[PDB]
Amino acid sequence: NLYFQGMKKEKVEQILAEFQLQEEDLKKVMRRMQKEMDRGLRLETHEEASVKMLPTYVRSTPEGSEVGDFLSLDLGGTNFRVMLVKVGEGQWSVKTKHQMYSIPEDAMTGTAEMLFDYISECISDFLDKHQMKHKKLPLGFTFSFPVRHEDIDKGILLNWTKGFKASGAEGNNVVGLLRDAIKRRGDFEMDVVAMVNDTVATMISCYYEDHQCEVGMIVGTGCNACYMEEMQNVELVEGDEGRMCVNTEWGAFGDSGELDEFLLEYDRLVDESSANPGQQLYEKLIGGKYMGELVRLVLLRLVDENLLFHGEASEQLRTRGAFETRFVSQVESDTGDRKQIYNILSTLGLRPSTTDCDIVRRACESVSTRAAHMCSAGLAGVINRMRESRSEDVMRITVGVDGSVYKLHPSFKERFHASVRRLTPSCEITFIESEEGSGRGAALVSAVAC
Ligand SMILES: Nc1ncnc2c1ncn2[C@@H]1O[C@H](COP(=O)(O)OP(=O)(O)NP(=O)(O)O)[C@@H](O)[C@H]1O
Ligand SMILES: Cn1ccnc1Sc1cc(C(=O)Nc2nccs2)c(N)cc1F
Ligand SMILES: OC[C@H]1O[C@H](O)[C@H](O)[C@@H](O)[C@@H]1O
Ligand SMILES: [K+]
Ligand SMILES: [Mg+2]
Repeated sequence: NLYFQGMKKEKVEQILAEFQLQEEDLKKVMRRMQKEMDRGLRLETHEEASVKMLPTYVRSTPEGSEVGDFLSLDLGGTNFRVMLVKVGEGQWSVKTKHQMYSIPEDAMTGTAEMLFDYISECISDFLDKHQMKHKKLPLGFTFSFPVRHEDIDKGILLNWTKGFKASGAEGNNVVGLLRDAIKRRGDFEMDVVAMVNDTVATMISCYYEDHQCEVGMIVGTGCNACYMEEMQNVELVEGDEGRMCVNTEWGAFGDSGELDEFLLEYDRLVDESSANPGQQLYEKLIGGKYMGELVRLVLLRLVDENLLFHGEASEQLRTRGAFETRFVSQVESDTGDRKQIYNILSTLGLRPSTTDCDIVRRACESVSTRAAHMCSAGLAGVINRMRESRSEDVMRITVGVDGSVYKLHPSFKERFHASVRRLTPSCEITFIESEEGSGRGAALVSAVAC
């Protein structure tokens, strides 16, 4: 009964229809986000604002930078990265040496001491591999978490995000935590000259092939953005001349109820089983840490309604984090014959039919399209805000982008761009993907700082 396959697919659609957002739902999200951005920039409203709009102390144009050898660090994912970059006049910057280290779970959710102990050890090993523990290299730290800066080289951790939990770190100076751990070893000795967010590093690295780049966006494990604000609008910092980079931390949009009309059963479940429940709600709609898991929960509801896999879920389907976000990419990469969907599901202990496979594709499409559209309301907000703070009628702007979801998902990018463009009339937006953008961005900022 091919009649009874399509009826299963008609009911799957009534459920999937819940992930739709109309163009006016997006304009509403966009307005409300723009409203939170305003509140985050104001001294009077900053403390209660869910979008924090944090000053980064990376000021518009700089004066002259030093040249030579820098060491970049990158902490934010489930891996920590070290790299040596050569900066030179032309401004230009090149990746010379690189090395990535997997983070022991016990350093993610143990103590700050443990975490930065592990970080320092990696730095010690790296410098050995390349006999470098003697030149006192200037160190740039890309640290992908909300920080309140007093300066380029001094700022405190506001709260962890993305499942990080190391105790004894929130409220403390992050650069100090790094410096202490280095000194605990006898390493040693780096001049830590700059700490930046990954959005910031990505914008800075894209700037040199395109001077129009004044926005940085990350859509990886988490989702965030930064942009060049007018110093007159940054009430938290002294001075009204020139421009400064602002770290939106827009992931926390919705933490005071701003997205409530849009949250689904699946989002509440994802929020409630997370390391930070009630927090980073906008990010949990978009980021790759949460995307596959959201798809998993849709498949469980489809299984419970007798619409999928004969109404039975494998032990693998019922385990946390088992539908990887990469599987969302790989399912939507399928070229029509269902073989990629088949092997993913088969490896998950399921016995899928042709129509099971197609339904799983529809679930992935529903979840990632929503992410793409929710994300576009954020960027459009930022860019509409920037058009309105400036004098020209048409704003010509470049956006620097990194993150595995934007980069590796076969169609996120195209859905995302088209939606941004419907929401940003009178803007001409160029999107560029960064090349080793964190490390190169950190060293470039460091060269000006020292
Ligand atoms: N092929 C893929 N397509 C989409 N997502 C993926 C893919 N591979 C891995 N991911 C997910 O993307 C996340 C890693 O993204 P990536 O951007 O490489 O790291 P990141 O930039 O450190 N993340 P963030 O903390 O947001 O900056 C993981 O949570 C994965 O589940
Ligand atoms: C993005 N954009 C657009 C024109 N101005 C900027 S910001 C920008 C800032 C810095 C920079 O390092 N600024 C610093 N301010 C204080 C210490 S370092 C840079 N090294 C390169 C840049 F492009
Ligand atoms: O890694 C991307 C983003 O992840 C989380 O949202 C962090 O809070 C933010 O600082 C970072 O930029
Ligand atoms: K100011
Ligand atoms: Mg990152």
